[PDB]
Amino acid sequence: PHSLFSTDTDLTAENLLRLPAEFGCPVWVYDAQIIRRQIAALKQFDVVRFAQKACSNIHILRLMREQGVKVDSVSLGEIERALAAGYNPQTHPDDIVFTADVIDQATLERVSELQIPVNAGSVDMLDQLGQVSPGHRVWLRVNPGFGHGHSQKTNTGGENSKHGIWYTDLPAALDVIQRHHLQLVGIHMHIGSGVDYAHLEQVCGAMVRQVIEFGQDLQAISAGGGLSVPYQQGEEAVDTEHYYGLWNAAREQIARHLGHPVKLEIEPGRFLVAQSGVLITQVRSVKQMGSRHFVLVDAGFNDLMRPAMYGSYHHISALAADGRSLEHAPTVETVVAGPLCESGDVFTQQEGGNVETRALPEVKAGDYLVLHDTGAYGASMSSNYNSRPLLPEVLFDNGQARLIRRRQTIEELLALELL
Amino acid sequence: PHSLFSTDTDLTAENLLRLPAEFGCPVWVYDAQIIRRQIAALKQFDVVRFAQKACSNIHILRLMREQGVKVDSVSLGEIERALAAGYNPQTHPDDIVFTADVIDQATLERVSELQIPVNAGSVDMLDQLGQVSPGHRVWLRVNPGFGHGHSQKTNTGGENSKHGIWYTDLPAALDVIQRHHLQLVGIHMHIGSGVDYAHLEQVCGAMVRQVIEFGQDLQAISAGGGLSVPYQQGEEAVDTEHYYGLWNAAREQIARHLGHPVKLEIEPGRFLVAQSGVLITQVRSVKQMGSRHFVLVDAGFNDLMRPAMYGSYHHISALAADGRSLEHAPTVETVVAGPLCESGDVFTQQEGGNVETRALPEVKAGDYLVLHDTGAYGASMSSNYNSRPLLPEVLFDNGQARLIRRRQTIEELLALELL
Ligand SMILES: *Cc1c(COP(=O)(O)O)cnc(C)c1O
Ligand SMILES: *Cc1c(COP(=O)(O)O)cnc(C)c1O
Ligand SMILES: N[C@@H](CCCC[NH3+])C(=O)O
Ligand SMILES: N[C@@H](CCCC[NH3+])C(=O)O
Repeated sequence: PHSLFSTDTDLTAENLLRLPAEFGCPVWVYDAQIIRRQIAALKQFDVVRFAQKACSNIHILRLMREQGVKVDSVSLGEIERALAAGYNPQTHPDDIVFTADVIDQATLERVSELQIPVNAGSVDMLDQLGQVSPGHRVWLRVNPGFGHGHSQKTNTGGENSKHGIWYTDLPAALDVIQRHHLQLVGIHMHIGSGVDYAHLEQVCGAMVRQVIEFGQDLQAISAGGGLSVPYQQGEEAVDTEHYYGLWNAAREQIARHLGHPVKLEIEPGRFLVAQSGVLITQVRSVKQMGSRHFVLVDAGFNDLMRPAMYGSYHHISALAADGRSLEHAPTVETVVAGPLCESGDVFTQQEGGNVETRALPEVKAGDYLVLHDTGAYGASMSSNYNSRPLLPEVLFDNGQARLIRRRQTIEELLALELL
Repeated sequence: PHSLFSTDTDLTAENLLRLPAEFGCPVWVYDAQIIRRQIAALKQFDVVRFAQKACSNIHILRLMREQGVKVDSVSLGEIERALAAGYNPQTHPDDIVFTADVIDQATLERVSELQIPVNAGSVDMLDQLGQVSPGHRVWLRVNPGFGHGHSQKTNTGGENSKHGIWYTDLPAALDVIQRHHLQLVGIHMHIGSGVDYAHLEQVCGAMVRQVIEFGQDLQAISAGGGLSVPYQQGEEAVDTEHYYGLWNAAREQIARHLGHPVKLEIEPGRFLVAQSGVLITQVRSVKQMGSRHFVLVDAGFNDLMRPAMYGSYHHISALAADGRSLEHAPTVETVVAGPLCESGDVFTQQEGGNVETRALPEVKAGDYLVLHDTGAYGASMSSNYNSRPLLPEVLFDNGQARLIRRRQTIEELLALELL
């Protein structure tokens, strides 16, 4: 992550300390210039299609669109978000793609009505779309027979994944395409390689193989997402030129097979937005539990779910309430936890649930903690567990912080029940 | 769980098949008479205080109150929910207790204003309350030095838990009580024993020991929650008389020490409400992935989080769309998964993430699946991940189904961003 004192960005110690007083706490903060920087790193690709499930605020989608980035929707709600951010299927038919393994009635009606291209991840879904919208423009998401990581576990590919059309089911997919006269626009894979370039080349090689074997004309291919970001000190950042090298080479073999140019999309979520965001939360209780030193804040797993759900590491900094630097202060092994009435509400824990400590300055109630690199799958995963409201979101653009989401209210949630 | 054909309750195969057509899908369904039955099983206790974080709908809180059950709030949102359900601190001061390890400014103002008794789980929180509301009526949540289950992991007790005042910090708690003239109402523990009666007796014994050592007068003690329910075929249900035997014995030793009657609360969440609820979801895509048979529905981990988060088992039944019984139909080992664009969106997985199968009738798109025993920590944990809206909730009371929560809308979530 970034240092709050080194800061070239707007995410400095001084800027962050003042935010809670103005906008409330806890609160999500993003730096627009960090998103623009991530977008620029993928300028070689023909299309950068943001996976908006990583960070869906409509103002951040507007910023993507401003920069020429298109958008992937995985639900009806995300379609409406893309439309509110100014994407427009009537004038630009490929600015929104609807991607999923399933499609429901309302979404079928919406994609048919607006003619939003559909990336189908199951043969059934392709058939349901085709039956109500003959000749629809589609993509095929293919599961190439393998995923990433432990392969017994829930996966983005392989047999223990729900995602995409199994590669040997392609002929049946073609029958459905032919039955409803569907128009094949492209073939897509989303597996995710991070910085494992050998794995990435297997995905690239599988796309070439499968596209060529399928033997259908198409206009584009997609590399999917899965670019990693270094959440921890010293980890390696993605080399985008290397990603481009490998996927462009795959696109070129395909284009040569087809006898015409083939567009190349990349569909990052995390890479574009993770490092741009932080979460500011106030220390409320500090206590000793046997040999553990506990620091409890006012944000919990309903706000940032990653650590509780996956054991995700997020760098943590402390900000003194009075503003004195804690840059060189002595540290104490600290367990950081939330306000929820649930045992799993601990930000410093490993995959599997083991509690762990973090070297941190010795804060007191009133001080703040900053959780770094929460731009991706932070606010987007939030829940209302413990009847806690969606937090406010703030966007920095060259020194100026602006509210891009107001705090949700308990009244708005009760309105659902006061019928 | 219950059989959809054996059904004495309203949760039958016929009743459930019709619900989605009337109220939408997916949808949470509860049977009021099952909650009343669970409440009746704890009639020996002086007070049954519902942990509303297990199932917070205000109509279900109203039903609790109707039955003489009081309520525990763990956030400001839950306080407002209790007030909307008709609980009233002005006339009945102990009908709502605010319980947590942390307290924020807005909650401090609300509990001071309404004089809602506070169950403090950190010395800092007790001090913050006392400073703004001298003489407030409080409980002390004590961590007795041990939890339940793997003790390296995030816990309800022990040193790897954020919950409650460490038992050796009691003297400091007393200093704070004395400084602000706080009025000690009771002492509480929430560890959770399920059907492990030997562990339960350790908790009971710790409460006696700690209350007597602390040496302060009080009016009540609480056993906390943690009564288990048998999610799987053949598991053992709680013996409430056994729970009462052990806690009443602890209450009696304490009452004898104090020289006057001491009230006994129990604070169940899951036990009261889990088996009363189901989740109905439609099959949308059925596919073969290598050697796995996948059945994807329209509800996902944002709706029911348990399996993805913990590997929780929830019984699954299938309902044919045309209504023919699938009671004796042949089964196929099936992996059941959701619509989300996330690999972890699989309902049939073990703790740790391993995909597993479930013997189920061979459904097709259009058929429905029922997830059993989702009354507790189902709707209450829901999120808006993938821009998916909170689901509708339906309450059965003697054969009649009524809407107790309308489906949230994407417009209501966008209203937070259209400033
Ligand atoms: C989540 C998702 C992505 C984004 O994945 P990241 O790791 O955030 O880049 C891209 N494409 C699809 C189809 C997805 O579901
Ligand atoms: C969650 C919680 C409960 C309820 O636990 P269950 O297992 O659902 O009975 C009771 N008391 C407190 C203080 C809680 O946080
Ligand atoms: N959410 C947890 C319940 C924790 C309750 C602790 N008070 C579960 O579903 O098992
Ligand atoms: N929620 C997951 C991201 C999954 C993205 C898959 N398209 C995480 O925070 O790591």
